[PDB]
Amino acid sequence: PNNLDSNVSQIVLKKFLPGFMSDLVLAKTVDRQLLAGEINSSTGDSVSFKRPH
Amino acid sequence: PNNLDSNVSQIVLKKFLPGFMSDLVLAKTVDRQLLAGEINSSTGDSVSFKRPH
Repeated sequence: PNNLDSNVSQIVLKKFLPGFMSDLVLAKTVDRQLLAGEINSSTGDSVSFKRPH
Repeated sequence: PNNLDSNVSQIVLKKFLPGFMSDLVLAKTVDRQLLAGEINSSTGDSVSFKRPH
């Protein structure tokens, strides 16, 4: 009987399978444009808006 | 009593009756691109891919 398996090597191909993933729906729908760029270096770490009368 | 059976011959026409079939839907819809060509004579009897992190 032949024994060949030291002739060859155990190969890990360079490819990845797919992972799982998740949906981002809250981010898209909350308010975006109102707080954009408002907290910056002149502001310190918070800022405020006005409640109605 | 005429005896005519040597006058004619037993014919088998050249046509076949239709036979039963089956369909291949699993081979069509699993993956092929990935594993194609990857087991060859440098490989031995098996090959490995990479789980994502």
